[PDB]
Amino acid sequence: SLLNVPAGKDLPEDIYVVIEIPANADPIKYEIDKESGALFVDRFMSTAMFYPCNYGYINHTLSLDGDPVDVLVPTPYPLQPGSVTRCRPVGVLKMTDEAGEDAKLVAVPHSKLSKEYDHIKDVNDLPELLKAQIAHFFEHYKDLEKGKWVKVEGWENAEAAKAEIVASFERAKNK
Amino acid sequence: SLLNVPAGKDLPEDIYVVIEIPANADPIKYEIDKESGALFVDRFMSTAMFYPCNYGYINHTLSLDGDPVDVLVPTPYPLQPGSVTRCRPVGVLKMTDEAGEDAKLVAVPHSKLSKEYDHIKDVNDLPELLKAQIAHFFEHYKDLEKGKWVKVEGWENAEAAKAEIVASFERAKNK
Amino acid sequence: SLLNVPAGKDLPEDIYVVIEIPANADPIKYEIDKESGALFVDRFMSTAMFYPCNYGYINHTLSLDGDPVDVLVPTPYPLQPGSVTRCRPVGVLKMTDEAGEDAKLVAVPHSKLSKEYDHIKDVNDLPELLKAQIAHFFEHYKDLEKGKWVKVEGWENAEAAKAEIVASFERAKNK
Amino acid sequence: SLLNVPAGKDLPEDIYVVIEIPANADPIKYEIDKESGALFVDRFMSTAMFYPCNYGYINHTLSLDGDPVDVLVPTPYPLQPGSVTRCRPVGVLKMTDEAGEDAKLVAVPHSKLSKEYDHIKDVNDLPELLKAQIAHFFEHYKDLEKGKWVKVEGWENAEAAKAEIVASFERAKNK
Amino acid sequence: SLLNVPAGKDLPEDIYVVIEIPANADPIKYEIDKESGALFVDRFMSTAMFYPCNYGYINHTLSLDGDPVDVLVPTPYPLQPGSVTRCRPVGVLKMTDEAGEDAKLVAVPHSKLSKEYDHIKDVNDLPELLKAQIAHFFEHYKDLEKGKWVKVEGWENAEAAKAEIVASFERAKNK
Amino acid sequence: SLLNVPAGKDLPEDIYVVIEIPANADPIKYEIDKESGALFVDRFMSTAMFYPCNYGYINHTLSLDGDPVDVLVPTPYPLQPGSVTRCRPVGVLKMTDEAGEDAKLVAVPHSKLSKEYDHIKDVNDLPELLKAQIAHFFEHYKDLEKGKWVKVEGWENAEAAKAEIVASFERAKNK
Ligand SMILES: [Cl-]
Ligand SMILES: [Cl-]
Ligand SMILES: [Cl-]
Ligand SMILES: [Cl-]
Ligand SMILES: [Cl-]
Ligand SMILES: [Cl-]
Ligand SMILES: [Cl-]
Ligand SMILES: [Cl-]
Ligand SMILES: [Cl-]
Ligand SMILES: [Cl-]
Ligand SMILES: [Cl-]
Ligand SMILES: [Cl-]
Ligand SMILES: [Cl-]
Ligand SMILES: [Cl-]
Ligand SMILES: [Cl-]
Ligand SMILES: [Cl-]
Ligand SMILES: [Cl-]
Ligand SMILES: [Cl-]
Ligand SMILES: [Mn+2]
Ligand SMILES: [Mn+2]
Ligand SMILES: [Mn+2]
Ligand SMILES: [Mn+2]
Ligand SMILES: [Mn+2]
Ligand SMILES: [Mn+2]
Ligand SMILES: [Mn+2]
Ligand SMILES: [Mn+2]
Ligand SMILES: [Mn+2]
Ligand SMILES: [Mn+2]
Ligand SMILES: [Mn+2]
Ligand SMILES: [Mn+2]
Ligand SMILES: [Mn+2]
Ligand SMILES: [Mn+2]
Ligand SMILES: [Mn+2]
Ligand SMILES: [Mn+2]
Ligand SMILES: [Mn+2]
Ligand SMILES: [Mn+2]
Ligand SMILES: [Mn+2]
Ligand SMILES: [Mn+2]
Ligand SMILES: [Mn+2]
Ligand SMILES: [Mn+2]
Ligand SMILES: [Mn+2]
Ligand SMILES: [Mn+2]
Ligand code: NA
Ligand code: NA
Ligand code: NA
Ligand code: NA
Ligand code: NA
Ligand code: NA
Repeated sequence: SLLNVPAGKDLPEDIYVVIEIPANADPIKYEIDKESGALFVDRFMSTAMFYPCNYGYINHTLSLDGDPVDVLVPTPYPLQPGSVTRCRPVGVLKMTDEAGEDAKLVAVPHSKLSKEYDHIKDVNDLPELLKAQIAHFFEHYKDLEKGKWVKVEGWENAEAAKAEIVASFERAKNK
Repeated sequence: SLLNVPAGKDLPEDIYVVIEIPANADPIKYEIDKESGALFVDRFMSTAMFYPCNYGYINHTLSLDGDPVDVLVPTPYPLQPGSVTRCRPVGVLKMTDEAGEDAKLVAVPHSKLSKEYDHIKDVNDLPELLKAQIAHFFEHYKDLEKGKWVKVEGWENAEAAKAEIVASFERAKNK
Repeated sequence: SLLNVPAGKDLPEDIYVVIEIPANADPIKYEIDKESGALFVDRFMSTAMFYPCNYGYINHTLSLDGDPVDVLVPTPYPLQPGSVTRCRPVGVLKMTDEAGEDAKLVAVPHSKLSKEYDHIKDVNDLPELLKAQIAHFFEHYKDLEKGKWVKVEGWENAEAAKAEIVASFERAKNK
Repeated sequence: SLLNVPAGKDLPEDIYVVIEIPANADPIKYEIDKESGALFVDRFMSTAMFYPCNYGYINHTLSLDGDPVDVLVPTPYPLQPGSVTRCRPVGVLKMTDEAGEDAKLVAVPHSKLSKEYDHIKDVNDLPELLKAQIAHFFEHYKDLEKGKWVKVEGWENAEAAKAEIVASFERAKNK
Repeated sequence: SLLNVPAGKDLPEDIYVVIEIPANADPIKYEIDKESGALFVDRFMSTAMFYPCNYGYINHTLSLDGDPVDVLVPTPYPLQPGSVTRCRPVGVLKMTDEAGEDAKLVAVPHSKLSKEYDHIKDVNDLPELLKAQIAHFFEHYKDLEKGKWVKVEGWENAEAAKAEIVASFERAKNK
Repeated sequence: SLLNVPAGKDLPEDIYVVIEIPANADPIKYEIDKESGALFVDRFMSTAMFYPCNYGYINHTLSLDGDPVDVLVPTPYPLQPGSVTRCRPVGVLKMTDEAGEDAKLVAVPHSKLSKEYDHIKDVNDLPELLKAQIAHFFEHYKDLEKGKWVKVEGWENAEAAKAEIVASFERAKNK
């Protein structure tokens, strides 16, 4: 089941990301059900916005928001909901939402899957446009959902991303 | 597995629907395999028709046709095969097919997923065009499949839909 | 050529809308070139947003922004860029952008194309969600384009939409 | 303009077909406007059906229904509305609709475009399933449009198709 | 789980194929993880090529390359990754890749799913174009992947395909 | 008509490209008809390959192959066939095909359309993967078309691209 996928081959530099939402998709927010391992519809988003990258999480981790830590994965073609991709973290958008601290990691496909992103070493190697679009998305996608909100602190480097991943792994390991 | 999804949070008004076929999709009829929980191809449909809504079933239920009761879910964007959506029943198209009584429930996304369908309270709130298109689809989609057929009795209200769901739940609970 | 399409059969209640951008499309802003009648790329939009309806204009009209008046057309399936649809106005979102007063009409498919929208008589018949999504789109889609901006005054009724169309027709007829 | 495309290189065996509707598309019926050469929306179809092949017409021809003769073109990938494909006729579905005699030609891509259909010499070389699906589509697609209807006479061979094309060409040449 | 799907109802003539990659899809190579049963991204392909048919494997089998035997399934519409289709083998493209002998079976949808391919009895009934396209794909898709390669021996008949399936089944049954 | 689009605002650094084939599209080769300005199907490609970028030409130019000079335009979303995009040349793949010298320019969206490609100044700024994929595509896409072929000389810089554009413009201006 997706429930049994490892957090990673070599945490925090070598991770697996379970994809819930494809890049450039309709505005349906899917979540994996920790009960059944099935993809559930969480929300039909009300704003005319789309996730700028594939979106998902690292299994066996937990954010302050109560769910596994979230990850954005850019790829040359959108991924399948429910699929898993081997990734390498390069940056993180620190932010909080109405359910807890809720960082958004950016992890690129592992060089074993492609050489395309090998040149993305750290957060400043990400295109400025993409980072701007990501931040803008989290700032506004819940603009029409009463009671939900976001506050974006800011972009941090790979070292912070990795620390995030270790902290998230531990918090699941005992909580 | 999809095999373990509940029939619902609060049967019959608060249900979960396992989706097998997306709205406005190619004419491939998928079914979930009660054995493995996998999506199997049941038929390549021969008519140039498409399911007018997302189509699937309520788990842990059974129709006279031998499979879980069937549900049509309108949504603003097509759902993923294999996904589960929380829904509220609003009407039912009574019909029989060559394998048994085979009602088609209509259930809308739960208000917790969206406010869009909250105004659809009962069967007369559904667009006339949509109901006509649904009935017309079940009447004709098997027109080129020898030995398969449909007889559409007619549209009934939410109260009947709900009764349908309770009867289907029981029939599975002991059969 | 698209250059020769009429403003309408019976202005302002019976209009033709030239579509430039389909509903639920990638974020490419196309414009028709008054020179050649060809569809030109105007902008690759930088925000992760999509036009909530098909978007285009009424030919032989002119807004204060210097181009034909703009129209949003909801339809059950996205339209082809470059196509023309017969429509009936039902409301208008008054707004200004950096290039002039820049109202966004909402016009539904003419009953001769479908009976689906015949029940949408005036602006309050439009779904609240859709109106909210439209306004939210115009407010934020240029958020990452320096020097471009929007100020949304508000939604007005069909009578205002129609007046808008007459004023736009005249301004082209002599300017 | 599309208005200026020839009927064909070598009528009736070597024709050009202007495509209005792609294969396996949403149920939007586009027509080219003889006025402007633009693609206009004619109808939002009400049944959950799709054209089984690309659909369009031969320019400079006229059917009894008042418009150019209609053609179905199977291809390995759907064509663009507005595009033109060189084709060879292989059969025809004789039928009448509420506006006049309204034969539906079947023409395959010319061998100069592909060798794929060279083996389709005449109507019996077309897959039985495809012919059945076509006939079934014309019989039922207008089932929910009051006042519109179809009566399918039957499938005839290439020789008849060709005769159809010659008669249609003449009727335009003087009417 | 997909892990539990049978090799087939009646090996080798009546098989089940687990689909990993749809026909005419983006160039993402998915593989099912024998650990978790999840679809993993194996590679982002570097060449501008696509699998000419749906692609997957027969469960409970093993090729010399170390994974279940591979199968190409033509269908009228692309299948869902993760789905299972009942198929009948009709031919096989013998080939070796850098990881072992790596035959590519061609199996058509079972007549119980459709009558469309019933006329494809053996390898010579497959379209020449399709066979050429398949061979050409395996010959070149790894052209930009250093260290990976293919050598195509050639097309063989259904009898060979079936033998392949039996040998693959045995090799898994004890290895 | 597309026939009337200019070669460019400021040749050779500021050009317009008429798009014939979208990025990541089905393998249908469209060409614009210099007669009618319509998009014609030139070929159904036989290999399982796709153009790695949007593909088209510069109007009012002519290559030795007898048609306007060809251009590849990378963009974040595929363009519409028939559309025109303002571009800036950055490199060129010199190559010959069976109809004459047949260079393939690479031009990126003009900074007025987006800031995304402003950092692509010259050919070495293009991703190595993309250049490899382009060359590989032209080398192999005609592999199954008897009598057609390609010989790729190699990648040259923006200065060469520009020279190419000037030479192509002149050759049309008097031939
Ligand atoms: Cl783990
Ligand atoms: Cl969030
Ligand atoms: Cl930012
Ligand atoms: Cl239950
Ligand atoms: Cl049924
Ligand atoms: Cl009805
Ligand atoms: Cl007018
Ligand atoms: Cl605007
Ligand atoms: Cl509003
Ligand atoms: Cl002619
Ligand atoms: Cl008709
Ligand atoms: Cl028939
Ligand atoms: Cl087995
Ligand atoms: Cl392989
Ligand atoms: Cl071959
Ligand atoms: Cl010029
Ligand atoms: Cl070429
Ligand atoms: Cl190269
Ligand atoms: Mn959540
Ligand atoms: Mn999450
Ligand atoms: Mn959150
Ligand atoms: Mn979260
Ligand atoms: Mn069934
Ligand atoms: Mn069912
Ligand atoms: Mn049934
Ligand atoms: Mn049933
Ligand atoms: Mn503008
Ligand atoms: Mn406009
Ligand atoms: Mn504006
Ligand atoms: Mn405007
Ligand atoms: Mn008509
Ligand atoms: Mn017609
Ligand atoms: Mn007709
Ligand atoms: Mn007709
Ligand atoms: Mn492998
Ligand atoms: Mn395999
Ligand atoms: Mn292999
Ligand atoms: Mn293999
Ligand atoms: Mn050419
Ligand atoms: Mn060209
Ligand atoms: Mn060429
Ligand atoms: Mn050329
Ligand atoms: Na909110
Ligand atoms: Na039947
Ligand atoms: Na701005
Ligand atoms: Na009718
Ligand atoms: Na290689
Ligand atoms: Na060749």
